[PDB]
Amino acid sequence: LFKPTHLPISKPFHALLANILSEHQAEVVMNFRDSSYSAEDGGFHPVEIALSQSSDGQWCIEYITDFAYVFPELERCLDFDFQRGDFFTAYHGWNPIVGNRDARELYQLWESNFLAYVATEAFDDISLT
Repeated sequence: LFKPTHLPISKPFHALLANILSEHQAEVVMNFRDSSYSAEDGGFHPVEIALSQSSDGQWCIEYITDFAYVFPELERCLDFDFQRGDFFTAYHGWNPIVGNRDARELYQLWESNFLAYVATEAFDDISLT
């Protein structure tokens, strides 16, 4: 139903995505928010994920962005941009994803964390647009 990218996106992550699509279905942007998250209380970083519906029928993950407070505003914190083939961190800057090992480990850790947060209902506000 989703395929494919150069990062090891998990079956559980596809299942989360798949679930939220059809839950709403009965080009798309998902937002995950912890309404309590503040600049010096902490909480869980908001996450945005973008998907578009392919020509052949199956969905494509466009990008994944995790935002955090950095006078504080929300800045991209981690970004995995599949459309463009780049990832971002405030430390790493922009680097290509393909055969890149920092990208892989960073993504696996990010995704394991995010899936834990979701499964324990860390986000009181999940919207689809």
